[PDB]
Amino acid sequence: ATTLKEAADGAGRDFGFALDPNRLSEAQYKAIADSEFNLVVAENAMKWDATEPSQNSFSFGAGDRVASYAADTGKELYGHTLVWHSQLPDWAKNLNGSAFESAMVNHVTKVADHFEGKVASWDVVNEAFADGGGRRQDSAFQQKLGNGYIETAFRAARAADPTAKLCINDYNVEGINAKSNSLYDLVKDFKARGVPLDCVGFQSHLIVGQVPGDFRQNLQRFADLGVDVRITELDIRMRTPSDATKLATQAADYKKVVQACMQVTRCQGVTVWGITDKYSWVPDVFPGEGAALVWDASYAKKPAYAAVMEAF
Repeated sequence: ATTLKEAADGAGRDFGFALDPNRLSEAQYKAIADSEFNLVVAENAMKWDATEPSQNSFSFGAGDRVASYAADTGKELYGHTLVWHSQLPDWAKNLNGSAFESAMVNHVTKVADHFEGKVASWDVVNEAFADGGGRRQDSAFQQKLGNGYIETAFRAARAADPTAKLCINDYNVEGINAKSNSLYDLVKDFKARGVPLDCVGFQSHLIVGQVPGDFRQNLQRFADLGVDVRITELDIRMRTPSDATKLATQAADYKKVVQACMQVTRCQGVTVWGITDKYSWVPDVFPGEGAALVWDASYAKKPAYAAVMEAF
């Protein structure tokens, strides 16, 4: 296979990337985007603030731009994301109880309905759990609606789009711990009670050299629940600058993550959170860290590239 797309295709898996529509006008970006991936997700175009900036006033331009790109290039489209505490416009954080619940179901209904038949899978609820187990406390959704909002969101979504795979996504749930254990409990319950839920995504925003040794095991127990699992926002950061050893260990980490997926028959594939290091979100959140992606700031393939390819 000359490309990761070919490597992923032959393995019958998705290998996607987080698209920023505004960069399709940069020749090298588009070239890599068209050649190496078979799945695409909007980095920001499909979030609450980008879609409903004012109550009941939807803006689908950027979202449609990403969906058009997927359709024109023949890539699978992954939807990100319906319900998420971050990037919630102020009007929403300003509604209470009932009023707030209607805004939520309505937002879930419109966005899902608008992309029906285009979006194959949706991150219906993103980051619901707290690190260390339990529910996220700083979530407006949790605070105003309590524990039942997750269920409301998924039922509203299945009803607006009867065939999209509905997933719950989170980070720091890659290995067995109190957070993934709480997630495990939720899936098991939903499944048993018949709540529509089809897949579980593991963000995998990892640190170089610190890839969970029980990643495969964790993935596997979730699949056993009769649900599909996917690696959703993969990037393995390091303290900048990088160097031979760091790149070499990062390459090794990328290989481990992809192999973990390849070993669980129900792992749909992996989506990396971007294409090039120059546009990576990492430096803006984790000051001092970076060099997390498969391509450097000069669109040069890093050792991780051949790693991913060997893993598939």
